[PDB]
Amino acid sequence: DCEFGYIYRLAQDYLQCVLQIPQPGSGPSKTSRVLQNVAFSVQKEVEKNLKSCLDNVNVVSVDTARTLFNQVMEKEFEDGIINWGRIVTIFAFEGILIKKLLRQQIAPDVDTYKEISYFVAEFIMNNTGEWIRQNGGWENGFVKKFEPK
Ligand SMILES: *CCC(=O)N1CCC[C@@H]1c1ccccc1
Repeated sequence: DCEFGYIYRLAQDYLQCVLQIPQPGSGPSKTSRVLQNVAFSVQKEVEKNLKSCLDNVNVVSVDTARTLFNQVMEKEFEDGIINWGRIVTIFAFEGILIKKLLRQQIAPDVDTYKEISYFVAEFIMNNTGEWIRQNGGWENGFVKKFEPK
């Protein structure tokens, strides 16, 4: 579950949750279901904490969203420590980017969420995939930590 396909589906499911368009095909997994609740809570918190910065920028295109994602993500992981709360922050931030793009993207495209999901899955896989596998993946690591007791 640390491979690209699995993480891309998590990132895509989260953007569909934010855009209020869940896919009517099979329905999100147990992992996705737990992640959507935790990531949405962090997203509301980050939206409040980053309000002065977010107002300062207009997310006019996917390249702008990528630049903002890299600047937040580069500082979130610079001390080299990886933990599940930091990984939830990646999804929370992609949710903020898709909201900002929906309102501010100059040339709207219905596939924009798939492009943001791809670069989010690339970041998670390249920067944290090794750590995720060693810590039980999504099913024996993440879900065990964040599912209800
Ligand atoms: C929070 C720092 C800030 O004001 N800005 C504006 C330009 C880039 C940066 C930013 C980073 C993350 C979210 C929003 C803005």
